[PDB]
Amino acid sequence: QSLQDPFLNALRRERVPVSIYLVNGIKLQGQIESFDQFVILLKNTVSQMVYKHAISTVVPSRPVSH
Amino acid sequence: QSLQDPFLNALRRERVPVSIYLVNGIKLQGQIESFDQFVILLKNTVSQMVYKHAISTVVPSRPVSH
Amino acid sequence: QSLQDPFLNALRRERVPVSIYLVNGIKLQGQIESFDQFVILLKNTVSQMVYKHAISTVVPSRPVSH
Amino acid sequence: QSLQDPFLNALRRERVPVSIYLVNGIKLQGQIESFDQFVILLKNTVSQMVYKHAISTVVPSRPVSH
Amino acid sequence: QSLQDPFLNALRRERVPVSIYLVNGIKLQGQIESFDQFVILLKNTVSQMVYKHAISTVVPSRPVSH
Amino acid sequence: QSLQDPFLNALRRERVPVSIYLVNGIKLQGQIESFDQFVILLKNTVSQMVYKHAISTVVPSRPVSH
Repeated sequence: QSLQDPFLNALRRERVPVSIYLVNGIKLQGQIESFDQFVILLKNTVSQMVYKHAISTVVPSRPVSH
Repeated sequence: QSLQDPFLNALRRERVPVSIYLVNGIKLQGQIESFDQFVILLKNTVSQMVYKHAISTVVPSRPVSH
Repeated sequence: QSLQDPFLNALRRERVPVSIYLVNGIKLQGQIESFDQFVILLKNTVSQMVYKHAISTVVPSRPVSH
Repeated sequence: QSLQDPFLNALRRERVPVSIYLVNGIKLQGQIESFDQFVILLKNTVSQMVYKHAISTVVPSRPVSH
Repeated sequence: QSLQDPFLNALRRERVPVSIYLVNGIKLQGQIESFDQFVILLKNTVSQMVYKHAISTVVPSRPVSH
Repeated sequence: QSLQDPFLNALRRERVPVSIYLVNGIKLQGQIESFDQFVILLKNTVSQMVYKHAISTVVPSRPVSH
C-alpha cells in the first residue's frame, strides 16, 4: 500500500542518521525514532516532532535496504 | 493509531515548556493546554490557537516520557 | 470532538477582539462574526472571509472562557 | 453546512467587486463569476481560475447581505 | 459537481495557450494536454506534470467557452 | 482514474532522468525509483524520499510515451 512506510521503517530500524529538509529551507538531522500517519519523531538530545506537511525530503546519510 | 497524540498528551500532562516552530520561521513558546485533530492551544498570558498546518516542529525543552 | 470549535465559538459569542496571524506574516484584526469548517469571517468595516489554511494562529486580545 | 458557500454566492449574485488576496501576497481583483468546492472563477477580461488553497482572504469592496 | 473540470476541459479541448501561475511566483506557459484529480500536464517541448497544490491560478490567453 | 500514475510510471519504467522542482525553488535531479500515493523516491547516490506536497513540477529530460 505504501513505499513511504517501509522506507521510513528501514531508516528507523537501522538507526541510520538522516537529514530531513523542510520546505522552508531548514535542514534537521538525527535518527528517526518513530513515525505515524502525520509526523516523524526525530531524535537527538530530545525528540522533535516534525509534521510531514512541513518536510520536503528525507535523505539517508548512507544507502539503506528497501 | 497515533504517535502524535501520545506525544502531545505527554507534553500537556507534564506541563513541559515547548517551542513550536512555524513553517514561516517564527518560534512560539509556552505550555500545551490542549489540542485536537487540527489545532494546538499554546498557553502563556492568553491561549493562542495554533493550526497544525502552520507548524513545522514541536520541540520539548527537556526530554519527556513517551 | 473539537477544541477548535468551542474556542472560536467563545471568541464569537463574547465578541472579543482578536488577531489572526497569517502564515505569510500578515496580521489581521477584528471580531469573529462566524466560522465554519474551512473559513472564518472576520468583521470590521466589511467582513473578510479568511481561509483557515492561510492562518497560523488566532490570538484573543484578552483571556476568554473555554 | 457552510458559511463559505452563502458568502461566495452573495458576492456572485450581487456582482460585487472583490479583492482576493493570495497567500504569496498578490492581490487579484474582479467579480466572482462562479465557484465550486476547490476553485473560484474571477472575471475581468478573461476568467482566472483561482485555487482556494492559494487564497488567504476574500474581501468585498462594500458590505453585502449574508 | 465541478466548475474546475469543465473549465480545464475547455482549455484542453480548444488547445488554448494558458499561463499557470505557481504559488511561488513562477509563471509557466503552454497548452493543457490532460489533467486529473491532482495534476495538470502542461505541454511545450516536453510535458511538465504540475501539481495543483502548487498552482495559484490558471489564466487563458483568450476568452473560452465555459 | 489517474494521469499522474501512468506518467510517473513511464518515467520510472524508462529510467528517464528527471528534474523535480520544489515549491521553494530547489531543483532536484535523478531517476524515479518508485512512488506511491504521497511520495516519490528519487535516486542518485542514495534515494531521497520526496513528499509530493513539496513538489511543484516533474519535468522529464526528454519526451516519454504516455
